[PDB]
Amino acid sequence: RFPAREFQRDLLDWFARERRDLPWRKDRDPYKVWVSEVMLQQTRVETVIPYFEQFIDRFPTLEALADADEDEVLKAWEGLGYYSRVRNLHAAVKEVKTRYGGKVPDDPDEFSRLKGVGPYTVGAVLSLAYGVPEPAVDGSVMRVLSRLFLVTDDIAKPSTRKRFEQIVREIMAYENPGAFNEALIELGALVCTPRRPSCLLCPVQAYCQAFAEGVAEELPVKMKKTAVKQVPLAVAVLADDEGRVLIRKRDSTGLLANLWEFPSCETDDGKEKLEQMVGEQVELTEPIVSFEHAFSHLVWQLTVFPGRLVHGGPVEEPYRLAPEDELKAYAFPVSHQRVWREYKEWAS
DNA sequence: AAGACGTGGAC
DNA sequence: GTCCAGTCT
Ligand code: SF4
Ligand code: NA
Repeated sequence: RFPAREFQRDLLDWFARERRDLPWRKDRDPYKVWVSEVMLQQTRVETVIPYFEQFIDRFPTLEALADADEDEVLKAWEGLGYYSRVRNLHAAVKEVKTRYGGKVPDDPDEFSRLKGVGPYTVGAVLSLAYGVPEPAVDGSVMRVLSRLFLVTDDIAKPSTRKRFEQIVREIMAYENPGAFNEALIELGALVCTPRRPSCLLCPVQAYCQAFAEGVAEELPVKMKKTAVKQVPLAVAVLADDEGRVLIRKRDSTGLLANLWEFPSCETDDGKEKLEQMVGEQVELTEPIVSFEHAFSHLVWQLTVFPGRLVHGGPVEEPYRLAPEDELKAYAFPVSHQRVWREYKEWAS
């Protein structure tokens, strides 16, 4: 019982007028669409634009990305967040090069088989680049649809998303699915804002149940996030006579996977506990700073300890000896990028 | 299902 | 402080 064409025409017409000239919107190349869509996951547009430009300059084609070293891609993603995204993407393009020859699959099931690609990305990439009419329901669309159709379901349950996707199937403009999908996302970004929605400027105010009932400001429905754990972290900054610095690569599974870091222990006696780990030859000074750094699911409480490094053997993996002049090359998390900043300030 | 998984911007 | 900008497991 939806005036689908009336809603479609107003939304699609409004999108052509208000469409932002974003970098990934210069064309409909799947690789560039695929890169932008992954980057945009849980990340604001304004944050992504520069990463996308540097990334695409370093990796202009799917084959360039697949052919690149794992550490080269991680550096390009340095500071963007959720780094498993890029590791999954780097693997996914490698599969596309070998399995599909470098042509991004146009089949939803085939593309959804690739790593890091879920329901939104299949809809987004395939609807825009190839025209496949698969729904592209992100958090923004779920808010838009929860207001257009007054849905109280918790948008957290995967099932609630499934309903919205089925809604998109029926209201979609199968005529131009790609333009229909990105119109919802652009509407969610520009008009149906998370707070203080501008429903008077909305091209689809008439077709919106929530605005009629006056409760758009009270949607979407979502459970309050669980409180995060607090994790004390002791961090060692170690220098030898020649100014080289001890850094180590984190394991490829779990938190900040394959990122380089200054050696640390989750000391829940920091200086002693740091000094025990290293033995498996150096001594530490008193702390110089303590600062916090937030994750989605926990908070690090860091404390930086300067120290001197005496070489009694080869610096074996995962550790590596890095001159100060070479640290700029490795990819560090923002947390340990701040460890270094505070360390050099203290040196001054 | 719900926790793991980064970082930054706007309230 | 809160909320927001998906996929794997
Ligand atoms: S009328 Fe208001 S609630 Fe409805 S889609 Fe537009 S901005 Fe969102
Ligand atoms: Na997948």
